Amino acid sequence: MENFQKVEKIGEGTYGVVYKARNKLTGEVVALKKITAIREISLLKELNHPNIVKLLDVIHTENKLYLVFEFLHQDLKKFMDASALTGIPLPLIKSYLFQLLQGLAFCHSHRVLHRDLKPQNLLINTEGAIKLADFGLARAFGVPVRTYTHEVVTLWYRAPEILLGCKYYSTAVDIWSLGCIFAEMVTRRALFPGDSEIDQLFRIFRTLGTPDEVVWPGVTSMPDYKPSFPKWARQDFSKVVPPLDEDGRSLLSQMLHYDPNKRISAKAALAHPFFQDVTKPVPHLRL
Ligand SMILES: Fc1ccccc1-c1cn2ccnc2c(NCc2cccnc2)n1
Repeated sequence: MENFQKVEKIGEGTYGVVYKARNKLTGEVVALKKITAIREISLLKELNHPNIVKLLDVIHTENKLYLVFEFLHQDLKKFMDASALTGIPLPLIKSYLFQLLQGLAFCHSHRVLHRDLKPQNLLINTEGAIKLADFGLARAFGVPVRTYTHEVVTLWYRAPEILLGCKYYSTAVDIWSLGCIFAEMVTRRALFPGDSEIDQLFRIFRTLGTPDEVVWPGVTSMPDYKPSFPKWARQDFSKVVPPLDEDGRSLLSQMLHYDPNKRISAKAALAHPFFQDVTKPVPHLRL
């Protein structure tokens, strides 16, 4: 750590504080996150891709763990809050979604899941790029109910299989989270802002219909499934994400399929017609 000068506190992450810091040597500006785990994290150093925030180094000393990351200037949560009045233009939403799917496709091809995607871990730059932060940390350290600062870990983007107690969820969980984020960028409101596990599940059910054996073979056997769940009818996506076009609604619908085995993969999503006219606009960032 004596190699880094702290510039400012960025925030409190899931596992520890995150600081903007300067390498007293290279003068490089980085993000420093103050946190079997060592081996898992160490593997992440080679999982490099333009849409994945680079893990520069791991420092383990005095039994304390610091992760040194590539620094980006803003996160998607802040960008969305800042774009509230007018919304993020569709072409930028499309570019972001396309880039995030590329990041997922890459990680998923290596059998590495993120597991806790949310706007706070999607970082953006002035060039129009967006990158996934904290990839792989959930498997390395787990996902707590509350952060080290006691802040509640959001449930809003959690896939239904996780909520229903699946022990061995798949890469499909990240596709669900990203679909939730896609909807939120379009409508300027979180899709399923649950404030407890059952509220999160019931919010999903009220919009997508209570899952049954027809749409999700095996659902009724899942550990936390209860036959006493209320049976709500599915809503049309035209009501859920106006004014998204049919291509976007079609893709969203596939990213939010209940059955994880049938939910679209990141690779398949990249080929969806919605991306026919994708471009890479520059966001307006006031740093
Ligand atoms: F530059 C980075 C590299 C790796 C992780 C986060 C950042 C990073 C850099 N940032 C610069 C401005 N805002 C952020 C930001 N916000 C997300 C956030 C909020 C609270 C706690 N943790 C993250 N994260």
